Amino acid sequence: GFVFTTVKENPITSVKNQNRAGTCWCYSSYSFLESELLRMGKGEYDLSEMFTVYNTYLDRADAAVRTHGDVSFSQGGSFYDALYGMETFGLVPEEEMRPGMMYADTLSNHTELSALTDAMVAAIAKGKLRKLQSDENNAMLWKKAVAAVHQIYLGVPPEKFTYKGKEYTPKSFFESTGLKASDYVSLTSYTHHPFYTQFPLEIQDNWRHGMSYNLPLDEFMEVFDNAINTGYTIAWGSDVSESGFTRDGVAVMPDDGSDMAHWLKKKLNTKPQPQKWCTQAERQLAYDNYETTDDHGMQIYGIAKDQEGNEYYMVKNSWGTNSKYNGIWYASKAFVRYKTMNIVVHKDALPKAIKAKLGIK
Amino acid sequence: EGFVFTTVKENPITSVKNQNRAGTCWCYSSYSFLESELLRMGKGEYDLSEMFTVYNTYLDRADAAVRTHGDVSFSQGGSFYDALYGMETFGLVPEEEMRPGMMYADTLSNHTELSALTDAMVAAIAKGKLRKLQSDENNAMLWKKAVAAVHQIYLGVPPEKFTYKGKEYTPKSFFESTGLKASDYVSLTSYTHHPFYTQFPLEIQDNWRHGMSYNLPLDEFMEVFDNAINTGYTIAWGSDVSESGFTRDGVAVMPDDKKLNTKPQPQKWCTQAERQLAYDNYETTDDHGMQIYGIAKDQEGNEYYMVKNSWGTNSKYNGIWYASKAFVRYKTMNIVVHKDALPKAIKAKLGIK
Amino acid sequence: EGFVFTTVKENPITSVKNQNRAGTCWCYSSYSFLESELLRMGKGEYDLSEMFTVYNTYLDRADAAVRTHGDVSFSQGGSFYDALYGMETFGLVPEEEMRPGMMYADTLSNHTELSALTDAMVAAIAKGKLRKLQSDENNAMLWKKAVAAVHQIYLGVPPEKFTYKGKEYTPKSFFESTGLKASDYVSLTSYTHHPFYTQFPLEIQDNWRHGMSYNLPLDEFMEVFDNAINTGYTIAWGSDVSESGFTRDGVAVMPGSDMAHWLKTKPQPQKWCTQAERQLAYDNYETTDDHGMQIYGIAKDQEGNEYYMVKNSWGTNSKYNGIWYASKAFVRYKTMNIVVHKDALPKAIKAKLGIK
Amino acid sequence: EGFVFTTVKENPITSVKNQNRAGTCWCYSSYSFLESELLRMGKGEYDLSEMFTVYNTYLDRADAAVRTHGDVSFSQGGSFYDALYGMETFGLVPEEEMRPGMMYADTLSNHTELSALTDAMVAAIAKGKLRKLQSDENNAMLWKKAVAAVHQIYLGVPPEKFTYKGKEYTPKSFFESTGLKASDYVSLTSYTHHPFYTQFPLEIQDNWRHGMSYNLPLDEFMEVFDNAINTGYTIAWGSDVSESGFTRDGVAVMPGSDMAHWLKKLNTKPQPQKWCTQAERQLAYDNYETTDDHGMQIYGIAKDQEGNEYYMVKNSWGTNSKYNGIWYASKAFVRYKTMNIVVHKDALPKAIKAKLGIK
Amino acid sequence: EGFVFTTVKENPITSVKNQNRAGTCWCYSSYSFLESELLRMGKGEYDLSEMFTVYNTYLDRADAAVRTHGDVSFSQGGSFYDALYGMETFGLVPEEEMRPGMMYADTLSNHTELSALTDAMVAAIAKGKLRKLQSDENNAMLWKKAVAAVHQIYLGVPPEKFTYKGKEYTPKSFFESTGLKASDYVSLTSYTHHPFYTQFPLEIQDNWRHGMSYNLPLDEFMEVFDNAINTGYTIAWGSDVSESGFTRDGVAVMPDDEKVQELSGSDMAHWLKLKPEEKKLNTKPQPQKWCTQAERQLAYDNYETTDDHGMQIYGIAKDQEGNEYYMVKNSWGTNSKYNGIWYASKAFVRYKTMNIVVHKDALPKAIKAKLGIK
Ligand SMILES: [Cl-]
Ligand SMILES: [Cl-]
Ligand SMILES: [Cl-]
Ligand SMILES: [Cl-]
Ligand SMILES: [Cl-]
Ligand SMILES: [Cl-]
Ligand SMILES: [Cl-]
Ligand SMILES: [Cl-]
Ligand SMILES: [Cl-]
Ligand SMILES: [K+]
Ligand SMILES: [K+]
Ligand SMILES: [K+]
Ligand SMILES: [K+]
Ligand SMILES: [K+]
Ligand SMILES: [K+]
Ligand SMILES: [K+]
Ligand SMILES: [K+]
Ligand SMILES: [Zn+2]
Ligand SMILES: [Zn+2]
Ligand SMILES: [Zn+2]
Ligand SMILES: [Zn+2]
Ligand SMILES: [Zn+2]
Repeated sequence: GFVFTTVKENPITSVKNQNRAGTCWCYSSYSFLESELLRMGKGEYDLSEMFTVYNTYLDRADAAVRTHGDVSFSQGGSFYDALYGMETFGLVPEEEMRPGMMYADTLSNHTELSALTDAMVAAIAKGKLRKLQSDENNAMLWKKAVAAVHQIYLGVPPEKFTYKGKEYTPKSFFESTGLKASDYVSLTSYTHHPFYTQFPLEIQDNWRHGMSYNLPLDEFMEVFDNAINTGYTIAWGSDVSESGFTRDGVAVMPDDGSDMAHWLKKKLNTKPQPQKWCTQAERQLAYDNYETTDDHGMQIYGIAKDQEGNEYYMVKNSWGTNSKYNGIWYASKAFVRYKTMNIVVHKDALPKAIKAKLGIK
Repeated sequence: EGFVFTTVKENPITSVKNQNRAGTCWCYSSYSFLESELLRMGKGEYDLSEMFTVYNTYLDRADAAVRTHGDVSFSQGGSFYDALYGMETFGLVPEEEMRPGMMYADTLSNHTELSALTDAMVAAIAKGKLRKLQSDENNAMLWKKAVAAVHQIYLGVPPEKFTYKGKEYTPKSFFESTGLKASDYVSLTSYTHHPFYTQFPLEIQDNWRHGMSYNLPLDEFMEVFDNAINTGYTIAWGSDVSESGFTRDGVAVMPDDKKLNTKPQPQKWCTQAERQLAYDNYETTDDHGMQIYGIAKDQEGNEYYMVKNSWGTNSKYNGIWYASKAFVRYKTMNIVVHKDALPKAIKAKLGIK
Repeated sequence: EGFVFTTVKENPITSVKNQNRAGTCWCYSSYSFLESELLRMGKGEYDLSEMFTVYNTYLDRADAAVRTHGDVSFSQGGSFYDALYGMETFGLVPEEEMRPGMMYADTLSNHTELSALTDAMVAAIAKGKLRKLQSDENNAMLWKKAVAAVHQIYLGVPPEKFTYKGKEYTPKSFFESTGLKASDYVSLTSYTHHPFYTQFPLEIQDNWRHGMSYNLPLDEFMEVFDNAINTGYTIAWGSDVSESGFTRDGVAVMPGSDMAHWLKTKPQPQKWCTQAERQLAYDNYETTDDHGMQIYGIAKDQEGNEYYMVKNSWGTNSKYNGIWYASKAFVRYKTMNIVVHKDALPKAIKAKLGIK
Repeated sequence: EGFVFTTVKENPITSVKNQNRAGTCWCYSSYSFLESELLRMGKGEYDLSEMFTVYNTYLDRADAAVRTHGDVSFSQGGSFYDALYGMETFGLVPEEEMRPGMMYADTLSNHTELSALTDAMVAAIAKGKLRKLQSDENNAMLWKKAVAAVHQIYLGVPPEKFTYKGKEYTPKSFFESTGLKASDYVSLTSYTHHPFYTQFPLEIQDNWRHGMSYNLPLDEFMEVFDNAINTGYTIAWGSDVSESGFTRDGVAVMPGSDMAHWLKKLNTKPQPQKWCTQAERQLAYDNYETTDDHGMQIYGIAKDQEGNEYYMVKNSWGTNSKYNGIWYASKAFVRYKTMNIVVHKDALPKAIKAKLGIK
Repeated sequence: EGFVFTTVKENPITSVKNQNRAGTCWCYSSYSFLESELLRMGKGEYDLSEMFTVYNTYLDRADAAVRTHGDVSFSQGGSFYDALYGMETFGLVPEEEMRPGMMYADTLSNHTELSALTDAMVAAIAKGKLRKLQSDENNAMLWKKAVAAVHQIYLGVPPEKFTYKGKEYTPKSFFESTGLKASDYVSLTSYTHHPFYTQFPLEIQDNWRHGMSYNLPLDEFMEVFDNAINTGYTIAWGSDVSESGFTRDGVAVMPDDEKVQELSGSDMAHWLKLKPEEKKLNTKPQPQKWCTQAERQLAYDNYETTDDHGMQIYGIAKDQEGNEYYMVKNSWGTNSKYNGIWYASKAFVRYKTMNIVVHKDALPKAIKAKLGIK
C-alpha cells in the first residue's frame, strides 16, 4: 500500500464535517482562515460556517432574481464568498449558529431547505411576475420570505453576542480578528486568458465574478511549495471526480453510446505508481471539455512523501474523521497540477519574482 | 330598452366589499352572510377580517395537500364551510386588525406573488422526492413553519390579543362574543347522483375539508330560497357564473334561445336532469360565492334574486347583481342558510331537529 | 440461529391468494377478511371475486377524478371501505364468474397495460381542456362508457345473472344471501391530529371516498387487536410495509451528502413506540404506503416475544407459504388503520366510541 | 394638439439603420455611437459591419454558456461592452464586407431560424448529459466549430482580408486605422445597491462578460448627459423602453382578478412629468419594472412648444416613423428608465471625473 | 459442458469491423454483405467507407423528418435499403477516404455528441414553430446547409475525387467500377398481416424510406437462408437481438424453458428458485422452441420482436449434438469468444428475424417464381 512521511506541515484546526450539504467552500475557507489566525498569533478559533452560508445564500438568491435565473441558485460557492462575507456580514463563533440545531441534529442536512428555497427563487426569477411586491420602505417581500425560510432551517443570526467575556457584533468580532480580504489573492492557470492578468473563472459557483490572477503552470506550482515551505497554508479548489481520487484518502494521477453495450451489459490507485505529469495544453483540454469541472474546496497544509519518494500535498477535508487518515487526504503533486481549478493564499506566501510579475505590491 | 327592477323584499346587509386580485370570494361572501346574520340576531354591525380566516384556512389547505401527496390542490379558493369551521377553530377578528394589502403598501388584496411562492413550496413538499420531512425537538414540522412565515409576510401577523370598542379580546373570545354557532347553519344542494334527503360532500376541489351538504329535490330546494328571504334571512350562495348570461352589467339571466342578455326575455326553466347534466359535463363548475339578500321583479314581472357581490361598487348597481330565478335554479351549486330559514316540512324530511 | 414460531391462537381463514402484478391488495385482504367472517358466522367457505369489485371501484374512482378535475388521483389502490361500500352497492360474485388474467390468457393479474390506457384516458378528461363533456339522449356520459368498456376488455364482463351451487343469482341477490352488512364493521385508527374517540377520514390518497375511522389512543387501539383474535375474530390490517424490518422471508420486526456524491434474522429486543413517535412518522412521510393484509392469529417466538400472524396476498411461494409474522411492536408503530366486526371490540371501548 | 420640437443642440450622426428582426440593437447603437465618435475625431464617415461583431460576439456567448453549464443564457442581445471588447479583440470591418440578410436573399436581418438552431445546439452541450466534449488533435473543440459553421451559414463568412478605398486591410488593421480605443470609453450607471463612485458589473443577462460600470448619484449621472451633448459628444444609451410612455409615434414620456377572470391624452401632448427620486428609480430596477435594456444613441437636446426638455434619440428601426427613425425622450423618462450609458471620458465634467478617479 | 462448433459450410467474408459507439450496424452489415458479394463476383477484396454512406443517409433522414414535421424520427439507425439506395444515389468510396473517428483524434466512431447536436437541430426545424424556412437565391435551404456542415465537422468531408490503386475516381465512378446493382438484391420477410407472395414496406422506424420486402410463409423463408449459403451466397440479416438468448459469449439460442426443466434434476418447484448460472439455458446445447407462424406474428405485434440490429450470415455450423446454427459476422470488433463471430441457432433465426436481403440468384427457383421475380 502507501506509507507516508511528513516532510513539512503547518498548523491546522480540527477536522470538521459538512455532512449533507454542498458547503465545502465555506468549511475549507474557514479551515484556511483559522490556520491564518494561528499563523498571525491570534490563537485558535472555530468560526460559524452556518452564519456565512446563510448570508451568502441570500445574496445568491438576489443574484438569481436580478439575472432572471441565469445565476443558478444552489448550495455551492467560492473562497471569495467567504472573504467577501467576512468584510460585509462579519464573523461569528461556531456556538452562536451551529449546524443541525433547527431540526434536532448536530450536523447539516439541507436537502429540504434547498427543495423549498430553490422552488421559491425559481418562482420569482423564472416565473411570470411582472412587478415584485415591496413595503412602504421599498424593501422587497420576496427577500423577506427567503430570509425567513433560511432562518427556520439554519437559525437566527445574532445581532450581539458574548465571547470570552466580551460583547461583540458580527462586524466587531471580525474586526477583532485583524483579518483583511485584501491580504488574500486567488490564483489559477489557464490559457484562454493571457498570463499575468486577472479574470473571473467561468464556473457556476463564482456568481460574484471574483477575479483570479493567471499564472503559467510551473509558476503556479512554485506558489504551492513556497507557501507551505514558508509557513502558509492554501485554500485549494479542485475537481475530485476522478477514479484517482479515492475514499481511502489518496488522490493520484497514475500513468496508464455503444451499440454492443446497449444490447448486452491493475493496482492503479492502491500503491505508488509513476504519475502522468500534464502539460499546460492537457490541463486546458480537461477544463474546456468538462473533464475538470466540479470545484470541491479543501485546505492544503503540508507536503509528504510516500515510500518511493513521490511527493504529495497533505489535505484537510471536511467530511469528518471516519476515514483512513482521520479526515486527511494525500494528493500527489501530479494530481494537483492537473485537477486544481483555483487557490487562495496570503499575498506574502507568493515568491518575490512571481509577486512582481503579477504587479502585486 | 333595458331592465327596470322593483324590489319586492330585501333584508339588511353590510357594505359592499372588494376582494380585488385574489380568489377569496368564499370568505367575503361568507362574511357578508354572517354579518347579515349578526344584524338579524340583534348584535349590530360588524366588519370581520377576511384576511385572518384566509390565512388560517390556507395553512390547513397546505397541510391537506401535503398529507395527500398533492391530491388536495393548493389554491386560493375555499368554501362556506371553511369560514364556519374557521370561526369555531381559529376565532374571528375585526377588519382593522388584519387588513388586505397592508404588507405591500396597498389597501386591497393582490395575492399573485404569495401564491407563486406558496404553491411552489407546497408542491416541493407534497409532490417532490423528500422521503422524511424535518421536525424540531417538539415534533413540530419545519415546512409548516416556513409556509406560515411566508403567509405572514404577505398577509400580516394574526393578533393574539387586541382591543375592540374598549374591550380586550382574543380571536376565540371575540368569536364567542358574537354568539354565532356553526351548528346553526346547513349547506344544501340538489343533485341526483346521491339520494335525496341524505347528506354528501360535494365533489369539488375547494371542498377539500369534505364538508357535507343536504340534498333536496330541485323544487324543494328553490322553496328554501324564497322562504329564507320572505322570513327575514339571507343566503350564502355558491354558483357557477361562467355563462354568457352572467354579465358585467349586473344581471344574471337564463334566456330561452339578438338582445339575449340586455332586456327581459322568457327564461329556460330547467328540469332536475338538465341541471344534473350541466354538473356532470363541466358546464356548471366554478363555484363563485356571493350573498342573496332579496327578491326583485323586472318591468315584465319576471322574478330575480338580489345579490351582494364582492367586486367593489364600481358597477351599474353599485356592486349588486340581479340573478333570475331561472338562472339560480340551473347554476346554483350549493347554499348555506340558518336552520330556521328552512320551511318546517323540509326540515322534517331532512331530519333536522 | 433464526426464528421458531409457536401458535398461541389462530382463527379460520381461507386459502392464500395471489394479487400478482396489480396494487389490488386492498381488495384481496378485504375478501380474506370477509371470507373469515363468513366462516365465523356459519355460512361456510366462499371464494369471492376480487376482479368484480376492483372493476366497479375503478369506475367510481375515475368518476371521482373527473368530478374533482384531477385532485382525486386515479391509480390501482383502494381501501377496506371500497370493499364494504362495494358489496352493498354493486353486490358480490363468486371467483369463477370473473377471474384474474382471463382476458389475456393468464390466470393471475397483470394490470400494467390497463393502467397505462385508463390513466391516460382519465387524465385526458380530468386534467385536459374539454369544456363540455359529451352525453347521449338519456344524459349518460360517453367518457364513462369508454372507461367501462376498456376495463371490461382487460378485466372481463361482469355477470348480470349466474348460477352458483344450483341457484340463480344477481350480484345483489348473491350479496344478500351472504348475510354480510357493511354496518357491522368499523374502521379504527390511532393518531393525535384529531381528538380521540371521534371519527375522521384518514388523509391518504386511496381513501378518496373519504371513509371514516374511529380514533383511539394507542394502547386501547392495541387492546382491540388482542380482543379480536382472542374472541374468535380476524382483522383487516392496513399497514406501511416499506421498512427494512418488513422482509421477503416472512417476518416484520421493529428496525444529499457531498462525500457520498463523489464516492459510492433472529429475535431481538423491540422498540416500543410512544403515541408521539407514531405520529411523527405519519406526519413526516416515514409511514405512508398503506398495504392491506389480514391478521388472524397470535404467535410467539422461542424467546417469548409476541407476533401477529398475517395472511398476505402474494401467493404461497415463501418461507411460511404466504403467511407472515409481524411483531406487536411493528404493528403498533406502522399500522395505519384496521377494520373489525363491531363485536370484536371490548365493551368499554365500544362505549367510549358511542357504538351501540 | 400634439408635440412640436425645436432642436437646442445636436451633434453629427450617421444615417438611421434598421436592425429588423433580430435583438441586435446593442450593436447598431454601439456603432451609431462609434461612428459619431469618428466624425467628432476628424476621421470622417464610416459604416461599420454590425454582422461581423454580432457573429464573433455570439461565438463568445456560446462559449460562456457552455463553460457555465447553461447559467449564461444564450440569446440575441448584448451590451455596449461587447462592441468595445469586440473591436479590440476581433477588429472591425466595413458594412459591405458582411451585410445583413445576404445569406437568405434579403437585405435586412431575420435571425429567428438561426436562433432556433443555435439555441438548441448550445443547450444540447451546455445543459445536456455529455460528460466529455470532443476535440481534434490540436485540442480545438468540435462543438465550437459546429456553432461557428452554422453562424456563417446564416450571417456570412467573416473576411480575413479585404480592400477598402484602395487599401488592403485585415479586420485588426482596419480597426487600427480608425484610431478608436476601448480605454477612451467609460460605462456609467446610477443605483444604490452598490456604493457611489465605485465600479460594479450590472446584474443583467446581456452583461455576461461582466463589464464594469462606474456608479454615480442620479443628479451627477444626469449632469453627464447634458455636459456630453453640450460639449459635442454623443451617448450610447441603454434603457428600458417597455413602458406605455415609450411610443411607436417617436416620443418617450413619463407615465389575478376574480372579477376580470369571469368577465386622457397622457402620451400625445406635453404634460407635467414625474421627476423620480434615487429610491423610486431603485425600486423599479429591484422589482422588475425596469428590466429590458435596449440600446440607442442620444445625440442632442430639444424642447417642445411648452419648453419641456427632451433628449434626441437615434433608434435602429429604420426610417418609417414620424421623425424618420428619431425619437424624443423626456429628461424625466431618461432619468427613471436608463440602465447604463457609455461616453468618451472627455465628455465627463472635470469634477465628476475626479470623483471617479479617472485620470 | 459448453458449445463446440463445426463449420458445415461458410462463404468468404472480409475482416470483422467495429462500429463502436454509434448505431450504424445497418451500414457495417450492408457493407460486409456487399464486400462478400464482390468476392463472390470475382472483383476481389474491398473495404468500403461506412462513414460516407452514414453521412449521406443522415442528410436524407433529416430531410424526411422535416418534410413530415417530425413523424419520421431522426436517429442513428437505418436499413439495408439505405445502403443499396445510397450506392446508386451517392456512390461509394474506399475506407481510407473517410475513416471513423478522424475528426476527434480517434480511429473508431463515437457519435453521441454529433447526435446530441443534430437531433436538437432537426427537432428545432421539424417540431418547432418556424412558419417559413429560409432559403438562398437559388432556393437552396439554409437549414440543410447547417446540418450538412455539422455532420462534416464530426464525420469528415466527403471527397469529390480521389485516387485508388493508381486510378482517379468520383464516388459515382468508383461505384460503377464495382459492377454492383441495387436491382440485383431483394428484401424478404415473413408475416401474416399482409398476404403472402406480395410486397409491403415493413412498419419500423428505420425503414423511413418505405423500402419494400417480399413476404414469404415461414418455412419457405427459412428455405431461402439454406439455399443462399449452400450455393455460395451470404445474407444481410436484420434481427431482434434483445433476448436473454442472445449473449455476449457469441451464441444466439432459443431454448425451451419448460423442456430444459424436465430434463434437469430439478422438479418444477426446485427449478424456478435456482440461480440463472445453474439453469444452463444459454451456455450449452438445449432443446429449442420452434415457433409457428402465429407465434412469430404475435412477437412482432406485441413488441417482443422489435429492434432491428443488422448483421451478416455467411455460413452454417453444427454443435457437438448436431444442432444447426447460422454463422454470423457481427460488427462489434474481435474482442469476443469467437473473434467477432456469433452462432445463431436456426430456431432463434426463425423466430427473431425481421428481414433479410440476398442476391436474387440466391433464391430457389420455385420461390422466385411464386414471387414473380424474373
Ligand atoms: Cl464539490
Ligand atoms: Cl407541526
Ligand atoms: Cl370564482
Ligand atoms: Cl388468485
Ligand atoms: Cl402487500
Ligand atoms: Cl441596415
Ligand atoms: Cl477550441
Ligand atoms: Cl431599440
Ligand atoms: Cl431449415
Ligand atoms: K466552524
Ligand atoms: K472530472
Ligand atoms: K371584512
Ligand atoms: K359554466
Ligand atoms: K377470490
Ligand atoms: K452598419
Ligand atoms: K469499411
Ligand atoms: K426482443
Ligand atoms: Zn464539496
Ligand atoms: Zn369568485
Ligand atoms: Zn399492497
Ligand atoms: Zn432592442
Ligand atoms: Zn445494431
